[PDB]
Amino acid sequence: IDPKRFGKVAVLFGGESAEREVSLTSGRLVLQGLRDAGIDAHPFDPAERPLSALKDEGFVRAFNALHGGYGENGQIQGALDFYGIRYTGSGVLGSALGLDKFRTKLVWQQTGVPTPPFETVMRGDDYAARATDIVAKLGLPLFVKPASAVLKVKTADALPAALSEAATHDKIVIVEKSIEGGGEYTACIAGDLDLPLIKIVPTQYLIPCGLPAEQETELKRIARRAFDVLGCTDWGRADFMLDAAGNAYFLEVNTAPGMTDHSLPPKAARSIGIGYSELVVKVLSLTL
Amino acid sequence: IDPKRFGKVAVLFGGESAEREVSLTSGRLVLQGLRDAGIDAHPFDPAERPLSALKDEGFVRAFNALHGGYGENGQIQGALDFYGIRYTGSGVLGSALGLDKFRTKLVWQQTGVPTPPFETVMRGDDYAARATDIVAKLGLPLFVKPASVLKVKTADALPAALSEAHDKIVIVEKSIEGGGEYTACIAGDLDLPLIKIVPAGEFYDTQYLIPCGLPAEQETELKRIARRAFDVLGCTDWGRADFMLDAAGNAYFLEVNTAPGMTDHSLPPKAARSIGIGYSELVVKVLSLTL
Repeated sequence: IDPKRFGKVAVLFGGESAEREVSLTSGRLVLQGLRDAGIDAHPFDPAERPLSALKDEGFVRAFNALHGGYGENGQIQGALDFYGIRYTGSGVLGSALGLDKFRTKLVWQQTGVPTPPFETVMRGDDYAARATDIVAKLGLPLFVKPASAVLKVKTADALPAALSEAATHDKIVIVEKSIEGGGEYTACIAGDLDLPLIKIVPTQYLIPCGLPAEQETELKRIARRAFDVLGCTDWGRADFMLDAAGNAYFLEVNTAPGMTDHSLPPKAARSIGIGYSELVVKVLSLTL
Repeated sequence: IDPKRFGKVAVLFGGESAEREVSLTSGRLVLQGLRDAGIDAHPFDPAERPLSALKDEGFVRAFNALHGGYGENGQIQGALDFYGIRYTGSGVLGSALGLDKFRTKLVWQQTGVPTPPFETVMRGDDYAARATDIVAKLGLPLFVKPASVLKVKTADALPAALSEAHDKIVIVEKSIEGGGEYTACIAGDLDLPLIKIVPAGEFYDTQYLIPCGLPAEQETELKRIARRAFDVLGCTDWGRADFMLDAAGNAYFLEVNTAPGMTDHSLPPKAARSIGIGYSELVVKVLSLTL
């Protein structure tokens, strides 16, 4: 509680990625929220300030409010570790593995975390021949996702152009069975806060998620397992589908979620009476 | 080819790990080998120079001759990516996963790369009961190995072996008996031969033998599978994959190394020399993959 325990804090935000503008907003609010708590927090945009200034100006820890690019892929995590600066959320492995959808799914398959069945296609494959085999094996519809803009494919005839197009963006393309007839949900994770699931509606976000309490409790538990087996910690989201029968299938994790005053973790927290400042203090307190 | 194409090159070496002295040796030889090729290469010890100096003094790429610690685990790779400096070997995912035994083996199991069966101990649990059930499930001997090394030959000695420990997660791996231990060095498309690793007590200290002693057809197939074992973890371009054979010649991969030694007694220069590729050529080949 004593804000002095946090010492001098950098709020990392902005950056060089396509999500710079969202990160500017996140970081401004995180900054406000930490200062509201009396914490000695300062803005630090690594696209503008030398990263060596963190150590040189006596910064001891950072709230990472970057999104995309080096803020989320293990790169700035590795650099912060190298410089001795503590930081929020996941470390190098968890950040890098969380962004690799292919290897995230292999680890889930080996650890009992359910995930939709999928095939891979390599750049330079006979995409038409692969498409035929994959429809025979998985059925339709399918999502075609780069391994590290997702396309939904509803007919067999549309699949080869989708593979070819995805292969332009990644040497490896994931072709994943779509889970139909249920719903889409996300579990926000912030320490051991009991944040409610959020249902994602075909763009709109719904709390309560519409599920019975016992099912919600189990799904939050499995979602935390899905996150922790990839080496992620403390802060993020796990996205998943249910089918019509209520079986869960995990899609991906997010290790750098938004902190705009309407992004999902603040919404989930506000719904249980935890305000924005309290949420950011809680997340930062995990670095103590 | 044209040395000017590499621009200004840092050789990262030294560092702060327990293997600093081997890195010092490797880095001194790599530096000389790049210079002998006419490349504009300079020493850069990150334990002594600020990493900001790379970008500030106009370095465009680095040969990573660090071993262990931040040179191998993705930390310095992330920092270099952050600074826009190209570097040899694996990037952040491959480097961090190649040091994580638990997830390395899960990925190998899900992708058909053979690896010894294993159990995890959460410490955590009753080490006495886990030890009993692991011996039942796996057999003996076992290795107790960090998840993120002790060879145990009786069931009695395991609970204590577990007690000692990463921590929270312990790997208990079946030992592969009656064959040999081997390594496959990887350097771009060089067809580097396998090397047999022979413990000092079995050589009538540790000895490295080329040729590895296996028939050509088998060696060809093992080089291919070893490259796949390295590549499925996200590692690229430069490193080793280590494996055992049992008595019948079945292979089991044990681990990868993404920052291998470059002394005159290290494995990649020996594998390369045996196919007529000298040291200077090997370092230029590795660096060329950064173009």
